[PDB]
Amino acid sequence: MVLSEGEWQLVLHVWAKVEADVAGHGQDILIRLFKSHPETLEKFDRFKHLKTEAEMKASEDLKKHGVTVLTALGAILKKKGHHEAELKPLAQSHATKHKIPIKYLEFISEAIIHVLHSRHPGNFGADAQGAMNKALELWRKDIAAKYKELGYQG
Ligand code: HEM
Repeated sequence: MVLSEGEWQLVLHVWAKVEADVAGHGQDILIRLFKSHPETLEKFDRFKHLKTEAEMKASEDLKKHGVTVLTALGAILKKKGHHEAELKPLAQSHATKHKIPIKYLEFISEAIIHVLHSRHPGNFGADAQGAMNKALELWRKDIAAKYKELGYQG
């Protein structure tokens, strides 16, 4: 799979809006992930004690991590598919240290799409959402291939 330049433009256009408030978007996305698929929170020993959305919103540490997550993803998206170097450390830690199955990367992709759809309707219409999904599917495809090379393919 390969995105067209037009599709990358739709992806980077909405991401530029996300970048106006990376911490806010990171919070919304991680919270949406934990609420929609609670089992994913169990993978974070650092955050699994958080019981409610209120506690999650109040956690400065979770906000910091959300910034770290979206900044790493933004760097990958900005490579427009040429993300082999960026994917290596991410795939290694998530496959070997954190043990995050592809299914959970699908769940966070769903959360990212939900939050962008909610916050940026004008810049996240059907075509833009389709382009973002394509970019995230490409990332997941390549991450899954790297997982397999690393001995996890989970
Ligand atoms: C858009 C997808 C994601 C990105 C870009 C991402 C990025 C990162 C980054 C940059 C770090 C810090 C450095 C590292 O350990 O590699 C990290 C740590 C971690 N990630 Fe992810 N991650 C993603 C999805 C997930 C998901 C879905 C889970 C769990 C279901 C997960 C669980 C973890 C855990 C447990 C850590 C360590 C947290 C800590 O204790 O500090 N990640 N992630």
